[PDB]
Amino acid sequence: NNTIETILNHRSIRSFTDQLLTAEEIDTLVKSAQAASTSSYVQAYSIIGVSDPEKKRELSVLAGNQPYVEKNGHFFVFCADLYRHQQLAEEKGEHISELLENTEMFMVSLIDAALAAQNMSIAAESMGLGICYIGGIRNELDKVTEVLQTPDHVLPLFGLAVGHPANLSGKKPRLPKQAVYHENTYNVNTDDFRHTMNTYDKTISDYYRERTNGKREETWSDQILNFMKQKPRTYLNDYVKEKGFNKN
Amino acid sequence: NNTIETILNHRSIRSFTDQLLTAEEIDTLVKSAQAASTSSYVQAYSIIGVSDPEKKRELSVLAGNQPYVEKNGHFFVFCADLYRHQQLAEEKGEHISELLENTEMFMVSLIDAALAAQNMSIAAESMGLGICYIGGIRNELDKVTEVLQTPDHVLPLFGLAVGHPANLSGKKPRLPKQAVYHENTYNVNTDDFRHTMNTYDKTISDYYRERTNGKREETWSDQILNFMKQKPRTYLNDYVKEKGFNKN
Ligand SMILES: Cc1cc2nc3c(=O)[nH]c(=O)nc-3n(C[C@H](O)[C@H](O)[C@H](O)COP(=O)(O)O)c2cc1C
Ligand SMILES: Cc1cc2nc3c(=O)[nH]c(=O)nc-3n(C[C@H](O)[C@H](O)[C@H](O)COP(=O)(O)O)c2cc1C
Ligand SMILES: [Cl-]
Ligand SMILES: [Cl-]
Repeated sequence: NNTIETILNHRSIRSFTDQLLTAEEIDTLVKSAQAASTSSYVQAYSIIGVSDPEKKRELSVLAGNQPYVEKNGHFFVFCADLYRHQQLAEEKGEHISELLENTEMFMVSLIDAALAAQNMSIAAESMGLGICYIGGIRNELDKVTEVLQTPDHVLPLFGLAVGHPANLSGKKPRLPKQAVYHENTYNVNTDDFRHTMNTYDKTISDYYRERTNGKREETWSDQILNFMKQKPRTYLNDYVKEKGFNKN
Repeated sequence: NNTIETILNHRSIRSFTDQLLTAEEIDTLVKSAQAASTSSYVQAYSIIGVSDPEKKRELSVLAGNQPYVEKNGHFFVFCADLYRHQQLAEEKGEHISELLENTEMFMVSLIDAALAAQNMSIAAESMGLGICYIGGIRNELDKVTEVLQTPDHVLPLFGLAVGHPANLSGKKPRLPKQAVYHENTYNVNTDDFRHTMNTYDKTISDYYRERTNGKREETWSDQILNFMKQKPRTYLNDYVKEKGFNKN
């Protein structure tokens, strides 16, 4: 069907026209996001739509100079949100902050926000729009919270750049099915692991050779390890706790 | 748009027929899940397809006796996976074990797994199948990791029950748009908060009154307050660290 074709056709779009999203398109994207399943009906997230040129610019800089954060149809910031729940309880004369600060609630809010974001992404892609997630905002969350004026119990997780593509780019191959999908138990067989990872590394190296006309030939395992041990964002261990999450 | 109609039509399905998913349907669902965006191309997740009757039964018990975990077309378990990355590093003489233990990588893997799960959910719903996320497996993760034989740096997050619906249930109203969506900065205005929460509380109380015919009239505030005061899964603060996540 058309939905599965749209899902499988996905690629990140990093080049957009200057055509802004309409209020109707933004409305549809937000409603689509909200329609996602939510743990215990908590809906533990918020979406900040950034259209202010100065704020889009600041976020682009904080994200590591990503121009598709400024130049797009709209920039959405997905947040883990337990502030709604804190304030909801204060209205009833209750002061429940300690209950919102454990690892369980941090997992709940991150998963809720991510399911909503992926619904927005599929909805945007079905309309012929392009998307790109922006985790780069996590380089400087203290400054991002100042740009967005987010209160305590609110954690920006990533942005989502949405717009009319100026360049369609191309699809990136995913891990072989047998690396990701396991039947009944997790497959720890070393021979199986080496065979799948060798095959994938060759697929990726060939992909870069083809895409760059021989200019790049890196494997997936070399690429992922190179970037993992770079800007590790260790400050988040304490910073998330400062915002009221994942404590103890 | 058909995709958007499917997204907006979502409701959790908790009653399935005994018709199992075909190998082709499972293949399509897995490929759909893999097609989601992934932070730095890391694909930090694994999907365990549980078809073994004894394992589906154990997981339904561990999830708090949820029969739709056992009786469905297939039961998928979504895991945060940094074991793939640890093993790739080991086979190259690199050491990233400490970085895979930080908050940043825990967020990366939780988000990657959730985006994949929501792609699978939309793909399943577009085929006329029903889905239900199962976070209940987090009640006893030590026993869940034994059922699934997951190694270190692998964390089961939630299950996803997929199948042919035996009962279509009904939609649950979501928060008003103004409660979740903010323009440029987070809206902390108390009057705005009270007005939106009062409106939602009435929508929800009216919803339950119609759904149960006057026998249930709780507001969304009542329901969140009672959820918050529940038996907390506090053990996860230490348990996730035991699996090599969020050690910090
Ligand atoms: C991560 C996650 C975990 C969930 N875990 C469970 C569960 O264990 N049992 C269950 O019956 N529903 C579960 N749900 C379903 C939610 O209860 C449901 O999405 C919420 O009540 C909104 O209802 P709706 O999906 O029908 O719109 C979960 C949803 C999410 C997103
Ligand atoms: C949570 C998240 C954060 C991301 N952050 C960024 C980012 O800051 N900049 C960027 O250019 N791409 C970003 N991406 C896009 C990934 O790089 C991209 O999804 C991966 O390379 C696979 O490529 P594809 O999306 O084109 O299939 C992110 C993706 C996710 C899921
Ligand atoms: Cl990132
Ligand atoms: Cl749950």
